[PDB]
Amino acid sequence: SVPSQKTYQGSYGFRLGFLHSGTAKSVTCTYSPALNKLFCQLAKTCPVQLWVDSTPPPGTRVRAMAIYKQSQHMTEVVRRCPHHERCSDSDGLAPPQHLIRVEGNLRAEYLDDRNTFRHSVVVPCEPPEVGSDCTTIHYNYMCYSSCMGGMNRRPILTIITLEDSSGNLLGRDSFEVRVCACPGRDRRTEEENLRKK
Ligand SMILES: C=CCOc1cc(C(=O)O)c(O)c(I)c1-n1cccc1
Ligand SMILES: [Zn+2]
Repeated sequence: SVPSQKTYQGSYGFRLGFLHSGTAKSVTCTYSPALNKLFCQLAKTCPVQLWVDSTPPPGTRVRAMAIYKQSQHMTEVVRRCPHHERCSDSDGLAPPQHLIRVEGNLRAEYLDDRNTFRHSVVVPCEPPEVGSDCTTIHYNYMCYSSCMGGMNRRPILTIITLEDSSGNLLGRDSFEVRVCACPGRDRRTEEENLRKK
């Protein structure tokens, strides 16, 4: 099977937001609205904002999962490559096979789905801090898009779902991801390729 990627704001008006980090050579994470695509370096902080129009109930959670973007690969589980799954870079909580980690949240839970074998990471919703209007989750991507025997240059999407306490769907959003050495240059190149076309 294949997880849905349909954008769904749901009853709470759920959607993502991204910072405006620019495309300088030194940037470590940068989001392209024109491409709906995040470009980031390996194992660097990726801030993803969560926005709602109304407060979801206590016990609501936010899950992240990666799938391959191309239809001919969508049934394959996205996982870390044979090198990175063995490199002993564990944070004590994420299984070494998982591509997506949450940084700095001891309540993150990592799921290996017993039926689909897909990986995901889920955290409890927490309201914005005083003086803020949204909540931010910090994700890390633990393989390059190019890693041989893993993503192997195939594009991926990240699907972010807002879920109730039983795991039922409340909202969904998504974005493409490229994990690469020079996200600023790659964002500029791909936005130029989208122009021209
Ligand atoms: C159960 C926890 C309440 O979750 C929120 C409350 C508010 C609020 O304004 O009351 C909000 O703005 C946000 I964004 C969240 N939220 C956190 C992650 C996804 C949504
Ligand atoms: Zn790798």
